[PDB]
Amino acid sequence: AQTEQPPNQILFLTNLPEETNEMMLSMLFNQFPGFKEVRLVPNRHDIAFVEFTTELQSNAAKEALQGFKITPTHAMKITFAKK
Repeated sequence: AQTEQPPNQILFLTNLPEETNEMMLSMLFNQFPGFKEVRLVPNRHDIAFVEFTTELQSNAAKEALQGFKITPTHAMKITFAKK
């Protein structure tokens, strides 16, 4: 199961579209000035990871995009990943 934590510069994401692509999440999260990268799971697509310069900026992106419909039936869940 996914878990929340104190802020971290890496996020773990769930309930994504069955057709999610790295470029979609990059375009969504690159709106924030601390985004760096994404890592999809190309055998499921419904989960992914995202990476940032600092924990406060991934936190800002998390609060900004938790619940965001990537498509009408796929509200993005977001959690902090762990290192």
